[PDB]
Amino acid sequence: GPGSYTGAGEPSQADLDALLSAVRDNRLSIEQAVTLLTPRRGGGSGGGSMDAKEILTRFKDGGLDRAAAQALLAGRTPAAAPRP
Repeated sequence: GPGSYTGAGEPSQADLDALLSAVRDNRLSIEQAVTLLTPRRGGGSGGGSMDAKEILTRFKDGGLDRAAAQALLAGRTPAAAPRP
């Protein structure tokens, strides 16, 4: 982890869901939600270079689900129950 203090771990839904409600309600900007994140370089599956700017732009337009927005900002794949 970072510095002499370490223990920073991985980003939580408790950090993301608080920020995403403010941009969903148009209190918070796309550019501000990228600068307050400290963006990851990539992760998950498919095209790995999925940037926070594109994630917030699609989430605010309604082209991305809240679960997918949280997953891609955290640097992982989203999940659902595999029903018949």
